[PDB]
Amino acid sequence: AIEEKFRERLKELVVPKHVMDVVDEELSKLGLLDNHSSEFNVTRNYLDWLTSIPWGKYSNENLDLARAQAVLEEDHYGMEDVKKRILEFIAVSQLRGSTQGKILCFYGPPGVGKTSIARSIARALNREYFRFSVGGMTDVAEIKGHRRTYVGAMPGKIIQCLKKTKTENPLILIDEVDKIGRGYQGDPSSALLELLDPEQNANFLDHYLDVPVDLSKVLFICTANVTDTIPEPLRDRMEMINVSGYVAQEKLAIAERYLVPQARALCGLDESKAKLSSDVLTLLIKQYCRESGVRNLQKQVEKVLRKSAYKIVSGEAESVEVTPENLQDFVGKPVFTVERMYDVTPPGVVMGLAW
Amino acid sequence: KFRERLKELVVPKHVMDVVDEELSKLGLLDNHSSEFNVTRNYLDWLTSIPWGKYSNENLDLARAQAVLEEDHYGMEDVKKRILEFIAVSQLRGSTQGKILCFYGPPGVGKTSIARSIARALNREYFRFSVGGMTDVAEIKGHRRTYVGAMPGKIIQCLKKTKTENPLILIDEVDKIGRGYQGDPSSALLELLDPEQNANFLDHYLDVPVDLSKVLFICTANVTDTIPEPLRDRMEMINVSGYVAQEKLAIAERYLVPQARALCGLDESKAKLSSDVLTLLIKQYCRESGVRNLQKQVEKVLRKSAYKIVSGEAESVEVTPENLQDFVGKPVFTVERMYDVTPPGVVMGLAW
Ligand SMILES: Nc1ncnc2c1ncn2[C@@H]1O[C@H](COP(=O)(O)OP(=O)(O)OP(=O)(O)O)[C@@H](O)[C@H]1O
Ligand SMILES: Nc1ncnc2c1ncn2[C@@H]1O[C@H](COP(=O)(O)OP(=O)(O)OP(=O)(O)O)[C@@H](O)[C@H]1O
Ligand SMILES: [Mg+2]
Ligand SMILES: [Mg+2]
Repeated sequence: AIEEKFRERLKELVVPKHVMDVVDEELSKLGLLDNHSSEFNVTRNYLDWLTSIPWGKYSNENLDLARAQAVLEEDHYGMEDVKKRILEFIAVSQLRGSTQGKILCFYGPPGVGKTSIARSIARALNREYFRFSVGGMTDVAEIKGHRRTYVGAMPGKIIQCLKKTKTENPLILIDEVDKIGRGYQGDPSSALLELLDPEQNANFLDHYLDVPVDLSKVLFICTANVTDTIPEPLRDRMEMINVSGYVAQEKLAIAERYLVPQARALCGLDESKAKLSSDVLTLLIKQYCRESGVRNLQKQVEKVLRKSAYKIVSGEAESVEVTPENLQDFVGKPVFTVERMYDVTPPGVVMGLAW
Repeated sequence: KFRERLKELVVPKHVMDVVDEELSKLGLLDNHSSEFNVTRNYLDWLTSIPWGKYSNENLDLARAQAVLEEDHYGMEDVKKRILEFIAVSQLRGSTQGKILCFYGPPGVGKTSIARSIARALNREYFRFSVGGMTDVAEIKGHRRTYVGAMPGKIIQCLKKTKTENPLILIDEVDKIGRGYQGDPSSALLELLDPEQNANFLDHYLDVPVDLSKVLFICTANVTDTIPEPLRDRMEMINVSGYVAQEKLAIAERYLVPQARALCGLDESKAKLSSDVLTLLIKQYCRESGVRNLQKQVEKVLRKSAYKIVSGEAESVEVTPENLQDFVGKPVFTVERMYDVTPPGVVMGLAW
């Protein structure tokens, strides 16, 4: 009956011994239970969860550094530290025999590609992707699940990740890990401590499955903004990698290669109707965008493009041409104008650098 | 029915009477009954947990010292505590149970020495971390009345180990939930009490279970967040950090070999010498624990492996001059303000 379905689910997987023992016990208990009862469907849902988890299924990982570097460099400009870390991860997974897992943390100012690089890394490694956002959450149940005794019990987001991704090689992104709750309603950072332990992660048990799951071959990537908020044992468990900002040159390269093309794709405009030269981009960056991230530059580019597109749909023009002389018309008054207050230093003044 | 389960045990009187009453109540009932299912599951659990059987724990001081020294390095007060445990278990002709607590900075080996202590004493090992746990159900269980009820973590541990006197390592005993939902600290205060271990009385089984032979170990990062009646029940043992020399011994004996195995390299492909390791520990890994030194070791071997695979080289050599482009900028500077002091300035050292 249903027991045959569960056995046929389990056949392809390579289950460990304790899991197979628990499954045998549960099938033996289900065999002698009347369908009209609620114990029956409690046990049936437990067997559902126990068999829907991929016990040995691993993704077919890409181990070609050429292809990995190509896919890694066709979606984000800089980030040499991150790209090198991923390439070394690949080289190690190849020099050893099998897949492996790590616990990384990307930290840096807002606007750099801390969140957007994870999906690219997943596509590069040909691993499965899953984004779990812990910003402000206080429910430890979202990490460890609830016991079976309760009515609407569920295993927790990590086990649901494994079930929904059908492999034990996912790239789990934990977004805004320094903004987690830590309140009267719960302190999920401690469960996160038990989850992201480089040595005990091999046997992590949530409270729904009383059996431990091997999360050692899972690529965990936490993204934080500041570090002093993360507690000391977490900071110890993770490998902090700094993703700094960008200088004007890198911002210009980003604008030319990704930001402006994507903004054009969104607004519908092409290079004929509205053209942004490299020189007006350099001027825009110099005069308006002096942050580490690129979100402000993205907003300024889309501002220029909306202003252009509004003249097209009405009768103001058929093509808009942006020059370093009429940039104030689009993005407004410049923000950064002059750097020196003294062109010739009098006897008593001296120019020093300051961070 | 299944009294052979008790034949392979030595059960006490009260649980025997409970099993007999429940077997009668099972006999006078019929199948297809909710009460039949409840009582059958109850007898299943009751006769599942072991009742008088112990593991034949090792009691050889030299063998235990060898197996304890093989795994870690220089946790001397912990190893002495375990050896004294064995000496007492020898002078008294029976098994023994204690309640220890290891507290110290992160990465010093508190959670890692427990499995080695279990290997030494030939006891069974259970971890059961409690970080962030909120509900008492995980310690004590639910009554038989509820559908889907089952005993707590301790009774499931007993059933799984199939023996009393296992070793239970309750992690993060200072990070237990004390918020709105539940307060399992009182359950732990009843469980880790040496005068009430002999009758534990979880909620599912109405019988009391003797837990006096279980060797409990609880790891904590700070004792401040442990309530005083609970600190007063544990033997607080401080696991302090390691100095540069102990860190070097750890790196040579454990860290670098394990990283070699995890990265697929050997000594001939990438050579980490004692002097470059000393320099790494001095300029980068200036902490109390070991995880950061392990991270640096993995970093060096990993960049080595990438250089080899990409075809750049076939054998990497990490020298105290070539270390910079492997681990980055040194977190601490070896050069001092004055290698030769002029008049007026004198070198003093502080704390
Ligand atoms: N080097 C880059 N190349 C191309 N696009 C980039 C680059 N850096 C950032 N971006 C783009 O800029 C935006 C950055 O957003 P992202 O979510 O990565 O920032 P974040 O660091 O996660 O911010 P927060 O601090 O809020 O988490 C994304 O749209 C991303 O596509
Ligand atoms: N003396 C030692 N010899 C060998 N390895 C050690 C030693 N001390 C620590 N380690 C290593 O440190 C790693 C992690 O240590 P562990 O996680 O047990 O520390 P911890 O006290 O649990 O930290 P936390 O308090 O943050 O949980 C282990 O893999 C262990 O091998
Ligand atoms: Mg983000
Ligand atoms: Mg620990």
